[PDB]
Amino acid sequence: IDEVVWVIGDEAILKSDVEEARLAALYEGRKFDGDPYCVIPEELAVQKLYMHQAVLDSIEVPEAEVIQRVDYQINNYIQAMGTREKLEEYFNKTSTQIREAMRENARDGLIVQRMQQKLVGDIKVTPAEVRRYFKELPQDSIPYVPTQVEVQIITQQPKIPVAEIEDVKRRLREYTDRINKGESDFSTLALLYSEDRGSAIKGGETGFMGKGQMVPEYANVAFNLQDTKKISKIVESEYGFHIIQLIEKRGDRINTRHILLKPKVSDKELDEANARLDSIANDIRSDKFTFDQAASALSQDKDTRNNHGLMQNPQNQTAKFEMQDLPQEIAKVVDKMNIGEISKAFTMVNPKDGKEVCAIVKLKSRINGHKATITDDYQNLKEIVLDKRREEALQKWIVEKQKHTYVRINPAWQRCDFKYPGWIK
Repeated sequence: IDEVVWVIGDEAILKSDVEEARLAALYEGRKFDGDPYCVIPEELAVQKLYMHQAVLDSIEVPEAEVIQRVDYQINNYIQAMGTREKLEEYFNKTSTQIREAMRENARDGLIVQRMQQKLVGDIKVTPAEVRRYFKELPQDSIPYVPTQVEVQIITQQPKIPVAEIEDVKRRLREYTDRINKGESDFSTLALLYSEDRGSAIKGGETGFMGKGQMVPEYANVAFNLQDTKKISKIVESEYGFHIIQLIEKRGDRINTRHILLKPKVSDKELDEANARLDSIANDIRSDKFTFDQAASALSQDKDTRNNHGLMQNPQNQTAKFEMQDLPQEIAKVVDKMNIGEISKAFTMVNPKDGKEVCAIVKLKSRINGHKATITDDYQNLKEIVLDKRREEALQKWIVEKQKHTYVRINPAWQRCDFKYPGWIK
């Protein structure tokens, strides 16, 4: 089913790699520059160039060492909006997928390592021609430099009420009695009420998936069951509460329908937490104890708790924010906040776990609007010119090593008008 498209020296590029990268990019906002079959082989070949040179200069390139990536591999790729069959829609198995993703990102990491090593003119507190003569030939088309924001926060998890969990158990038991007395079908109740969106639509079914990958408690009680039409006991998992009815069993692989219900936070518990946070804020305002201290004693962020509740931007790895790299809830709250003001207690979806938490924020700094003025926005300018020149130099590097290293393209695949068309004699 695969065919070897290009070969760069000793190593090869497979169409499988092409499709894999194409589907992954089509997920991450792929704007087609033309025929993907003319650009992705090009892109993969170029990273092969960097990789080739990467080993070539020295073991200097840790080759990504594989484990280096594995941390992020499970940390970011496995954390999708869904997993299992949602991912496996494309071809290959999950274990093959984890391996393929590991290789692809390892390649990318060594590219980043190489590109950094390929340019030493990038220095700090260096004029770089005092900003190339302070933006020589200043064009009428100028940058924007949008609103930068620093925000501090202290959060609280609303404690899940016991009467809610028992309400969850009560609904599950009621479901057990309704199906057993034959008052309503189990499939209909799974569809209507199950919080497992994937299983529910298909009648609550999980498919013949087994292998142990089923969370340990669910597999534990699932295989012990023998009678068909058997309602399991309420069993708790990291997702929520489950009731189980076996369908069919192929050895260790087992099919089982289940209804999942997640214990939810009552609006009243949120209202209480918010009122407590609002009281904490009044105490902050009256200077009883600073927000910095309440952050290190009461915030439940744990990543920003001790660091004065200050939010850290993932994109730039700094504390600044651009009104778009911050959660919708906080940014909305900040839109109408001046500097040095602690917010009113609000309810935010915690971005990592997907659960509701109450919080209050205090806007630390706001560089409003603004345009590049060359007097304080000079770091930005410095960055702009450096990156532009580095890309110019790297393309120069790409052209040279393109003439010095081997290139072979499937003759079914040499029709595209490739960029950097140096791969032909």
